[PDB]
Amino acid sequence: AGLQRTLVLIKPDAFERSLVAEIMGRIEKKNFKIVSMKFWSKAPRNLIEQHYKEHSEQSYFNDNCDFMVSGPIISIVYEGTDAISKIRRLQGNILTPGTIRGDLANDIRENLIHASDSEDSAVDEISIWFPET
Amino acid sequence: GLQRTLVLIKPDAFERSLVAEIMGRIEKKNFKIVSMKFWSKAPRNLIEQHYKEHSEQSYFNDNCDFMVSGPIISIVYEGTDAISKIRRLQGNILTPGTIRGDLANDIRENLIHASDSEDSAVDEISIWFPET
Amino acid sequence: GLQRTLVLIKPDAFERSLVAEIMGRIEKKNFKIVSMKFWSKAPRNLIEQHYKEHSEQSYFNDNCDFMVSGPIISIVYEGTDAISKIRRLQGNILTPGTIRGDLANDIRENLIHASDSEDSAVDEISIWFPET
Amino acid sequence: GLQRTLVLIKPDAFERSLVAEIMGRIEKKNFKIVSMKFWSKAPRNLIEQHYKEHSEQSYFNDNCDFMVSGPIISIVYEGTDAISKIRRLQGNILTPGTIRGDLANDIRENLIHASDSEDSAVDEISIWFPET
Amino acid sequence: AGLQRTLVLIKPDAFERSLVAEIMGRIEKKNFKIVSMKFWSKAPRNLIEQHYKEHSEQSYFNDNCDFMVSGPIISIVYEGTDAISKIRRLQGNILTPGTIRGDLANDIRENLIHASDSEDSAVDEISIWFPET
Amino acid sequence: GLQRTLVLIKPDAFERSLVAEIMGRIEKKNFKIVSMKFWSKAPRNLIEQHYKEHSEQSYFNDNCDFMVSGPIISIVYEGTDAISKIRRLQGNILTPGTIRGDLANDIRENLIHASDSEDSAVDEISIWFPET
Ligand SMILES: O=c1ccn([C@H]2C[C@H](O)[C@@H](COP(=O)(O)OP(=O)(O)O)O2)c(=O)[nH]1
Ligand SMILES: O=c1ccn([C@H]2C[C@H](O)[C@@H](COP(=O)(O)OP(=O)(O)O)O2)c(=O)[nH]1
Ligand SMILES: O=c1ccn([C@H]2C[C@H](O)[C@@H](COP(=O)(O)OP(=O)(O)O)O2)c(=O)[nH]1
Ligand SMILES: O=c1ccn([C@H]2C[C@H](O)[C@@H](COP(=O)(O)OP(=O)(O)O)O2)c(=O)[nH]1
Ligand SMILES: O=c1ccn([C@H]2C[C@H](O)[C@@H](COP(=O)(O)OP(=O)(O)O)O2)c(=O)[nH]1
Ligand SMILES: O=c1ccn([C@H]2C[C@H](O)[C@@H](COP(=O)(O)OP(=O)(O)O)O2)c(=O)[nH]1
Ligand SMILES: [Mg+2]
Ligand SMILES: [Mg+2]
Ligand SMILES: [Mg+2]
Ligand SMILES: [Mg+2]
Ligand SMILES: [Mg+2]
Ligand SMILES: [Mg+2]
Repeated sequence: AGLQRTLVLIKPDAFERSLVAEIMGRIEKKNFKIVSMKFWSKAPRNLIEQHYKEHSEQSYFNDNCDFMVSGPIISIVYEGTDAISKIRRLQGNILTPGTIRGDLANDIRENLIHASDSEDSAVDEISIWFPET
Repeated sequence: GLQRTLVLIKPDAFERSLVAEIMGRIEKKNFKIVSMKFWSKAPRNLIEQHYKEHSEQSYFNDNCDFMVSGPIISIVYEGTDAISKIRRLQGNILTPGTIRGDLANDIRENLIHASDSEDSAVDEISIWFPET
Repeated sequence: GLQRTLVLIKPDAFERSLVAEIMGRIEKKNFKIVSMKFWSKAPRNLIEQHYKEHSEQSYFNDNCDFMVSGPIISIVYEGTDAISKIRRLQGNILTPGTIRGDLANDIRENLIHASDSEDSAVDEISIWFPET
Repeated sequence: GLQRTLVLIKPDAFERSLVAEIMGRIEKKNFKIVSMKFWSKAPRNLIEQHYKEHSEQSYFNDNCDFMVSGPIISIVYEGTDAISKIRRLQGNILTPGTIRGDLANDIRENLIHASDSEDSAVDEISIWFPET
Repeated sequence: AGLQRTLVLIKPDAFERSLVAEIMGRIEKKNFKIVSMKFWSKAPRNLIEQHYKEHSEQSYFNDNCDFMVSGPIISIVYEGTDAISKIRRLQGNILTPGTIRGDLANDIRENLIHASDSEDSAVDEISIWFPET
Repeated sequence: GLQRTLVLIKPDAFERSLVAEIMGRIEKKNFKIVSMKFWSKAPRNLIEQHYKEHSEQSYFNDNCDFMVSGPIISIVYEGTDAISKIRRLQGNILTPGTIRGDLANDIRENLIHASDSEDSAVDEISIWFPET
């Protein structure tokens, strides 16, 4: 059908601020289903760097990796109609109220959640976190 | 400008237990219930009249089938700028913050209907609440 | 044991915009709506029949007055052990966790009524939904 | 980096019991309370100062009367980009997802005030918390 | 009528955990109204010790005062029918789900909220926090 | 002081979309996740081990079939007095305020499992997370 899969990361600030269920709940409410899920008490920097490889040239690259390994993260593969972009809109940004980041986050770095932004990004990110493909 | 508008709560809302969730969003925006009917299964005729403008579209029959595949609630809501405001509340499955934006992800199963103009509002209210 | 029970949503619920809140608590416990009527103002007779057992109590008339001071919704709910479970959901204004426990604080204005026995449930359903 | 901004919770929030709902939205966005005062009734000259840029408008007097019709809370919030972020949270009655977009439907009774610039922020904070 | 007033403290853990609105919301929802309210970025130990004077002989007395001045608190005077005990039940305890402490707290000391437990306690506590009687 | 306890989120939670709702209640009580696994379908021998004390009961096989009818999540939670506090959170279908009391109404489809003793806790954690 229009069925898709996408990769979401719940970031360490979410655990810090006790917002894990709140975030997963918003995705659950829009009728997306968990296909795979993995809890990392601390992610290997290796995985983080791969995941953010497209960002390796940026000023914020290392500070961001630092944060991403500063506490637990959950990686989830979601599935549903048009999953990649719909879950991207749910994530939104810190400027737009009504989205996850819009309602709950206020920082350029500590922003609670990652979602794949394209078909190619999803395929690649899912592979990084669930290599057992 | 105080108006009235017609809302339908669709069978997917009952299936997924989103009924009160949906009504609550409209209630919290301060719109009031003027009349309301619960249909365990809506008469197919009523659904056909309701969606008449669409009779030529390819989705007409499938949509009718779905609209009759479970209960629905028909509600007349009152309030300032009600037709326009409740339409925004309804929203669409793309933009978060709305009923459809937060809770739906289908082109057919989208939880709620709301009139979109003064004319369709008058018409739909007469279809579901002829007692006027 | 699958049962049906009668619920009234009282005028204070409309006044304080707690309608969907109340219905949502029953919906989330997995009870289903079997029938439902919205009354902009309930006929005083219906209210008198409904509260007959209380006709001799000092609060009878004041209570009737309140019950007619705004809209109410009459609902028939279905589900396993529905009469007993929805009574617990209704609760009382003392113990938190229930509808009254969380949302009410009056001996008269207490948001919701729920049948309390198999007999009163049958009776009340006939008062509000005679079509049987 | 850090900014501070002035928020007013308006009397319609108390009347409609939405005070915690509004404060909660700003809290969930990680803004912190620096100062706060509850006014069972705000002195009229504070209200008039606060809206002084509006002194020539037709709605001026009526809005002041409304603002003095019940309790208000004045809060200084602190956080990154506080002024603009809280402005967007307030939003407007046409924009679902925001405070006014979800809970308000009036030109005047719109639940919340938030400063809209650095200068207005600085000035408004000194009106409500002149002890600084 | 049956009208009463009672004193509530929102404790420093509430600000720490971002649960201030959540707590005040539960009281607001049961139809109690704020009569006076005061924000303390940090309360004078003097006030805390008075407030907990009946506890001056206990092992936990000083550790508790320590915590009560470890961050902001809000003191509120609420009003409504039977306010003292109804708001006491709302507060509940860490063992009873459905109450504030029952749903949200898990510690003998860091327990989010105080509510007066009698007519005499209320009168005295209100006097401590809003001396302007 | 600290304890750890085993929680199972049952297939009815996935079917009814209450997974976040349940995890949220335990999160709001300040319990932390130590370990967690999602099982699209749990191997039947894990389920049977997990319920082994129940092997002679009449409901044994049927309950196992239910537990394998959809996804489940196994979580190790850590916090002060975790075992007993999470047990009370789970509660039962007769007790409003708890997970089962608010959201469940069945003898078997009751949303959540939580360990009920130190020994059962230790044993159940080793069934679902034997890597320790
Ligand atoms: O100035 C920045 C920009 C981004 N990031 C982090 C947060 C962000 O989530 C991630 C990827 O950056 P992006 O693609 O700009 O944001 P998004 O995650 O919204 O795609 O890098 C920073 O730490 N600082
Ligand atoms: O391709 C489609 C388009 C629409 N519909 C249904 C869903 C929609 O709610 C109804 C009316 O369609 P619309 O007027 O395009 O949508 P709306 O209800 O958003 O005005 O028809 C379909 O089943 N398939
Ligand atoms: O002193 C009273 C007692 C009761 N009632 C009203 C509220 C109540 O909902 C209704 C029926 O009374 P009940 O059977 O004692 O309460 P419940 O509805 O909890 O069974 O009468 C009063 O107005 N005053
Ligand atoms: O026609 C109007 C316009 C505004 N106001 C009130 C409500 C508003 O909150 C306040 C200030 O007006 P504004 O700056 O236009 O609105 P905002 O508060 O969104 O900046 O004056 C009215 O009563 N009538
Ligand atoms: O062992 C204890 C007991 C109490 N307290 C603190 C928390 C409590 O809120 C306050 C007053 O004690 P209480 O009267 O036993 O509890 P409550 O506040 O529930 O009345 O003292 C502790 O720090 N440790
Ligand atoms: O008659 C029964 C009793 C129990 N069970 C299932 C549901 C229950 O969660 C599990 C274990 O039973 P229990 O220990 O009595 O319930 P709990 O999980 O509350 O300890 O077995 C049934 O299917 N039928
Ligand atoms: Mg990106
Ligand atoms: Mg249309
Ligand atoms: Mg009775
Ligand atoms: Mg302005
Ligand atoms: Mg005490
Ligand atoms: Mg057991």
